[PDB]
Amino acid sequence: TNWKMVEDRVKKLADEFSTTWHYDSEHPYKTWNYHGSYEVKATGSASSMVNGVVRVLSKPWDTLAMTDTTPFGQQRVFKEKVDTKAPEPPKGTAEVMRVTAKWMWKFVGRSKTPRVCTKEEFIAKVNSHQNRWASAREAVEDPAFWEMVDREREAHLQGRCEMCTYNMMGKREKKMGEFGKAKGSRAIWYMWLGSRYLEFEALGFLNEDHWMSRENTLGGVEGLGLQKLGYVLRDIAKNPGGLMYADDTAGWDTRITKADLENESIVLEMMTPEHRALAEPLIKFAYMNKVVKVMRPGADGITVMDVISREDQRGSGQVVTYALNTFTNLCVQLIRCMEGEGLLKPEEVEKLERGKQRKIQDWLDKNGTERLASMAVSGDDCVVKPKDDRFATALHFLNSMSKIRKDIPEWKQSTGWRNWQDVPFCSHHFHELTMKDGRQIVVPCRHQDELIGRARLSPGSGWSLTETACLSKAYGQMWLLMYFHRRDLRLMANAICSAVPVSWVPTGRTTWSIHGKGEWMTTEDMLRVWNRVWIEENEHMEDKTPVSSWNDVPYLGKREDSWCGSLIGHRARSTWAENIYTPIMQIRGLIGPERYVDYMPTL
Ligand SMILES: [Zn+2]
Ligand SMILES: [Zn+2]
Repeated sequence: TNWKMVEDRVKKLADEFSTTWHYDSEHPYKTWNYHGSYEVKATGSASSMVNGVVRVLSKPWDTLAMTDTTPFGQQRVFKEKVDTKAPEPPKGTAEVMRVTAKWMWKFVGRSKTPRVCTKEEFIAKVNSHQNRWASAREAVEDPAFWEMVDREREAHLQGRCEMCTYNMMGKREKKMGEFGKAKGSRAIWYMWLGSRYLEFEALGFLNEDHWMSRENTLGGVEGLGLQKLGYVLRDIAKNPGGLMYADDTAGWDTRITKADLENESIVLEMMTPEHRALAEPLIKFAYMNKVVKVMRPGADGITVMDVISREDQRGSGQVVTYALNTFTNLCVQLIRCMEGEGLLKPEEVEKLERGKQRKIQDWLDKNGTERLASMAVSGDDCVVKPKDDRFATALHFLNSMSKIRKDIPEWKQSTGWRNWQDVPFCSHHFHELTMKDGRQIVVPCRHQDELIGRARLSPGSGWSLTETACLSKAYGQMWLLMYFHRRDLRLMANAICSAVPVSWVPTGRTTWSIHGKGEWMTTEDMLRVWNRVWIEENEHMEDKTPVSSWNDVPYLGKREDSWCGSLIGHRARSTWAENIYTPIMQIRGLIGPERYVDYMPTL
């Protein structure tokens, strides 16, 4: 019965594709109300090409379905993950969420004030990493494009919305898990570029002004690269409290309740009316009443496009998806801390006690800063060090908020970690190492099979040798900067760089995490970049003496490296390393004549 909100958007699609627009009574949508369907050509594929460069240089890992833009792929993820409704919080829980959100918004806005983002900033982003136009940069250079933005912006000021419709492109696996980089059914969403700017214009200040940064929220890690994250966990462990907990919420984006949207939407109260006049219509029309285009398999070998709507979820493609998820997750963990400390009873979920609203405010006013400082929240990933170990059994308000934990019974006690180095965070754990010179360094680490698996695969077909070589070099230089402590990766990274020409600039996408800042994507010597990253820019390195050679860069212990998937000690690797020059030359022959550098002697 939300037809009025989504009336204009559906009709525009229906009118534009009226020659094929129709109604399909056999649609499988359950939690989405279905409007109509029109025919489209099949877009995308399920072909994941193997990286020949990485393949020949990782022969022992030959023993070691990924990204489905196919219309069959889009429907499968929608049927299993997207098409669901998270239960709304009860009355008592909602007040707790509302009080926490108000306190957090006032806290995160203590020094920063909301502002409107200009098109010049948006033009800066598109130039720095389509139906009529064929390029994003070409569109922003067209005055006709900005007219479409203006007319749609005028509609928002008039209380209307016509073009802010989402596109369900398909699936992109969330994690690289068991092996081969295959885990997670994450849904990727695309939206029109004009709507992207209007969203950026109204809510871009959350990202551009770093509202979720650690110096602002005290619990967020926004803007911190993977190198900085390790020291954060060690610093949290220095604080008093109990064990460290890192619980994943299964389908977090699909479990964003309508109360969560409302609680995040009270930032408009901190904005100027002129700014609110632009942001208020957008949140109501784009987030709170979505219009989504999904391809569905059809009969006679034809593909069809559906138009549907809902009210609650998070689009996962919203420009402030990460920032809003960090805000709500920080609120969720703070609420669970209150239940663990006895402030919130399991019965107060249905109805809060008499004075337990100002008392919650009192607890946040006193313990909010201290509790947040012992948290590390990146989107839906979280690490919390609570006051005591009663936090493990404080599952009532957590499950009431539909933030059900992943791969665990609903009411089974959560288990914490005794050593901060074992705590998972952003698909990584962190090891503490002592260098040859005696200095200590905290490094990110994850199972080696996951790292090799993603490099071996390339998105789509039609890859040239030059393109797939630069992507391989990007993986190799990334390994040297982040995973230098892994013996197999360091040897394999040099092998790629020895096989790939020196002058070639690395390209491609080697990481999906927002914490991958791509310092490895330069042609500068990685040893020089390594000194800048881990010594010069390292706030936890008082002694700024630079490292003079790669041999001074430490490895993990053979016990800790073997535990995390290294193939040292196996006969297969011993042969692989001894004869590593043979695969290097084969790639050089295939590429052709060029200038190269041999990096094996540096090992
Ligand atoms: Zn709109
Ligand atoms: Zn490890």
